[PDB]
Amino acid sequence: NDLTPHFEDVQAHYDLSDDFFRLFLDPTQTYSCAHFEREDMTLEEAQIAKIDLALGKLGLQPGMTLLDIGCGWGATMRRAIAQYDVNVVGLTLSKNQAAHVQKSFDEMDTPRDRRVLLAGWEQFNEPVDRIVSIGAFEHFGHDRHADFFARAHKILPPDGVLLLHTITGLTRQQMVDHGLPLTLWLARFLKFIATEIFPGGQPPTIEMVEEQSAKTGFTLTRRQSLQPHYARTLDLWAEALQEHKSEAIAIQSEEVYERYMKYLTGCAKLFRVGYIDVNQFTLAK
Ligand SMILES: Nc1ncnc2c1ncn2[C@@H]1O[C@H](CSCC[C@H](N)C(=O)O)[C@@H](O)[C@H]1O
Ligand SMILES: CCCCCCCCCCCCCCCC[N+](C)(C)C
Repeated sequence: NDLTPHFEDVQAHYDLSDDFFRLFLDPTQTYSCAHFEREDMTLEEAQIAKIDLALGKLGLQPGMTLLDIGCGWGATMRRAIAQYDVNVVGLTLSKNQAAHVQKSFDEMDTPRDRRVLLAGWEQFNEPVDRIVSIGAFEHFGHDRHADFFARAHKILPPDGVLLLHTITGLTRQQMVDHGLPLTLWLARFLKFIATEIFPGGQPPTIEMVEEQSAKTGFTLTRRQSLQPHYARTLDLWAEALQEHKSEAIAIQSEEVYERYMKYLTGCAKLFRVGYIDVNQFTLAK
């Protein structure tokens, strides 16, 4: 009981319009920090790289069941099937993403089991072999971190692994350590994000993830930062949207166009300056 998913807040963003998101996301519609392993790698190649990077840390074996909490448009799961031959289960609070993932699953010609549920992790209690979550944690809310890890720990096998990929904000002290000032623009931009882009969005700090996951019984076998990659990922998304300005205005409006350009370019500065980080936490039971 209780802890019912924050559908409205999350949907206010991801259910805007698939057509709109298609204007700037790479073809796989991955919506999270990419990983440019080769300097001249395209956004799609870098997104696939980030996918494989996360998946390869799980120790996936044929026949296992992989749970993707906050699966987005399903590229990660579809890639997990082809590259690791595992069955997949995806959770998302986005109606458009659920419909899209389902459709894409139907069009796949694989024997592996695959389904997507319009539900939060808080509503999922099925046993699974491994868990991947990329860019979803930031939406969970600090007040639910503890319960999140408890559930992940509960549904994973005794030697299960959780790959938690999430944006992390520097503590106030870390910012001071890095000589990053608390400017009016920063506070203003953050309020903007929370008000017009990601309501309910509360990125954790690094220590929050470590401490909370440790309390549950997870061991952090590795934390890997992709900070420099997000600024670039963000620039590419911003540029694509800008290249589709007229299409964006047609599908939505100039207001929405400008809102997203403001959000995309603004965040690119956050990572570029270093106010925000993005990390992959390999958590083992
Ligand atoms: N409590 C919750 N339970 C399950 N999914 C959640 C959630 N809060 C947010 N999400 C999901 O997390 C995703 C954030 S967007 C990231 C999508 C995908 N993992 C990718 O990397 O491209 C959305 O699919 C959103 O619906
Ligand atoms: C690309 C998004 C960058 C957000 C940077 C930090 C801004 C302030 C905190 C907002 C928290 C919400 C994060 C939602 C992340 C959603 N996506 C995974 C799809 C990018």
